[PDB]
Amino acid sequence: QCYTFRSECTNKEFTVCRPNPEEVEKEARRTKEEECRK
Repeated sequence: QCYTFRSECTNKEFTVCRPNPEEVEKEARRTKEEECRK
């Protein structure tokens, strides 16, 4: 399951391809937070 999401805090668009949606939900929040924090 590939998942596209763009963080406002960097202006970059991310696409995360993980075999589990269980993995994707982590990769989804952690990226967006790390851009709005770092």
